[PDB]
Amino acid sequence: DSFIRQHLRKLAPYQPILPFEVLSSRLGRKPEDIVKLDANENPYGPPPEVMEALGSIRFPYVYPDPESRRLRAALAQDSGLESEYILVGCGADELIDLIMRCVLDPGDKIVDCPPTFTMYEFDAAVNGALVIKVPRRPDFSLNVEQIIEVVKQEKPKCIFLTSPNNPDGSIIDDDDLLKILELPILVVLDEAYIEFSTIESKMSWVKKHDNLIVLRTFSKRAGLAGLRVGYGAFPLSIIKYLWRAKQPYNVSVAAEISACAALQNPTYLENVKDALVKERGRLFDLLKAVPFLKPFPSHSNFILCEVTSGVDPKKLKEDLAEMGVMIRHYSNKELKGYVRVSVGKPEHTDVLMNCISRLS
Amino acid sequence: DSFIRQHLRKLAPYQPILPFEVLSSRLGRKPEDIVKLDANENPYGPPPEVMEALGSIRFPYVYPDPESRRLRAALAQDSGLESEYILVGCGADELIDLIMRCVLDPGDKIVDCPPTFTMYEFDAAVNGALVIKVPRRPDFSLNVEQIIEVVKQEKPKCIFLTSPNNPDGSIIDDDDLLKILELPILVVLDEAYIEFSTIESKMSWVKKHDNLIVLRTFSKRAGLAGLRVGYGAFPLSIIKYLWRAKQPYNVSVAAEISACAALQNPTYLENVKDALVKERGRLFDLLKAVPFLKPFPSHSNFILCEVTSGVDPKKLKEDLAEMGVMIRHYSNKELKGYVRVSVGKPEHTDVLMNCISRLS
Ligand code: NA
Ligand code: NA
Repeated sequence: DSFIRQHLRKLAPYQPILPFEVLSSRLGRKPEDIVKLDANENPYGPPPEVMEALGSIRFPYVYPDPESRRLRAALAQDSGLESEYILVGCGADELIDLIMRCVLDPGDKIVDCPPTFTMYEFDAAVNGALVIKVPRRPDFSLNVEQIIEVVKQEKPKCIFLTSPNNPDGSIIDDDDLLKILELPILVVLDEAYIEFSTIESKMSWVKKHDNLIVLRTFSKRAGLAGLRVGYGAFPLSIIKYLWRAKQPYNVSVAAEISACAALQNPTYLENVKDALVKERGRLFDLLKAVPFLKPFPSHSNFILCEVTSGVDPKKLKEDLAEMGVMIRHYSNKELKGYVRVSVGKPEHTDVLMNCISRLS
Repeated sequence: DSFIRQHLRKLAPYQPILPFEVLSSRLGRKPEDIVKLDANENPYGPPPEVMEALGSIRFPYVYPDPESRRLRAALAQDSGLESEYILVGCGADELIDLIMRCVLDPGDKIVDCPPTFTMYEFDAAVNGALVIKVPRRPDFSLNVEQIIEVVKQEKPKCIFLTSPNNPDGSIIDDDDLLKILELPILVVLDEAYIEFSTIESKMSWVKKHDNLIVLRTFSKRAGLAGLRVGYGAFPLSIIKYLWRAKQPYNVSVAAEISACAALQNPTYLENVKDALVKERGRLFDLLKAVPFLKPFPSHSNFILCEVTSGVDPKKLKEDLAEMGVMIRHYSNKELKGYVRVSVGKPEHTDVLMNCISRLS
């Protein structure tokens, strides 16, 4: 006997990560003495305009703009896409869930391509949808032929596709995306890490494909993960319904103000992106030399390593955490054989390699 | 054709209110010269500790605590209820929707007692639930006998009950609430405005009633509407399921930091509440003298007026907006005959009354 819906009674929970203040208690270290490479956060922080704006919020006691129109105007200029195509969310996480709750009736089907962002499987479960897993190949590329086959057989309503992918950082070729867009399915391209690549954003494609959505975030390159602000490009025929169903005030005044302030400093954003891309190469080479790690090529701000040579990947992550360095390990069957190392400052890499050298 | 779920194609949108920056552009007035009494916001703002904390956020680039445990510890101290019973939301709005998402399959029934908070109807529609209406009496009291009868007839899953109610401010007495708690239904008591009354919060009652949830907010008395932080008390048998389905990071770092900072100044919170309660009495007497307004007694930070004597309520609100004063009008059938006036500073009341005189 419970008021809870049946499909939620055995829901597998999401496995989130924990911030510095909580880690400090668990690890017995001050925050400045913890190297945190488990959530793809930008260790340089956001542009200095952000903390100046956050400290001078004029109307914290007034509800935010339900249309986030100031930020959407800035995103229209930034992206080259008109503001009528743009929604802002409490993170891109809000938009992932919003799409599912507006498109998937209970029992509808969604395609997922693991190993990938585990939020898609979680959100599908919360929304009562049924996941069709079409695994990526060993090089993390999409199996386009099998996607076509399952779409024909089972008529799923949507597919989420990360590029650069989390957790390996590989990109989806234009021709693969175009082949999938020919299918009668809603395609959600998640460009959370696109700024770390030389590939252009496909936001503009939504004007030519009424079955494409493109999602973006301020949480990674822009250094605003704590403030919860993301956005996306949507076809006009979809966005009109999403506006009606979207919660009025999930995008806070701090979120809108911080994102607008970050966009005032393109030089800072480019410089921190370039520093992280440079360190990614140095980190890759250092990890490759470790005998029990096999890193994969990446276009993001993280490097995935297969853990080899009989080394226990979970124990590796736990041992490193005890030494003060956090990397990411997932328990999902598709991911548990890897660890994912975010790119930080050069000194963060140096601490990680020092800790690796003292293992066992 | 459309990817959007069928039930959302006919969805009536929520009617939100708009912040000072948007009103300034629409009305052609500086924010200083707009008197904003339409959203129950606290014009004094939050305690000074809030701006000091927001300007010194250490980790804006790091995800927030998915468990909001620091704030929950502070709320345990404030409420006398252990932290295991407490969830924090991106506003109480998040918790209202979370409860419905977790309890209502499409077609499940929810009881509503209008005239009341229109977010319950909106969220029921977004979630695909069926509303069972039991209107309040003309004095805004619940028709308890009719609730009992309709629960037997329709077998609903839950009921939301606001006290002090929005939009009139009346309280639900203990005898009536206990009678409803005897029913086989989940009862959600919305205490958004309880601090403006002399009635104690019923958060502690969740320990003796596993079909009671009590919701609260920082948006009103505490002056944090823009930061999006609310909370509630939940039975342990329910909260374990809600934790699993709750989005991991909707409560931002700014929300948790600002709420914790506000709780550090109970003197300020009490003083601003007392100033607003004092002005509520002055406003009530002034509105009562207006020949075409009939105010209702209130325990909140707003006063509802029936618009009488043939005066158009919508035109009244629009005429006042053209003079620089915003009050609340709803198009809903049960609400369109009234206007709702929030309690502000004394000077705000004085501007309102000047504008009312200019329409008489
Ligand atoms: Na190696
Ligand atoms: Na009167």
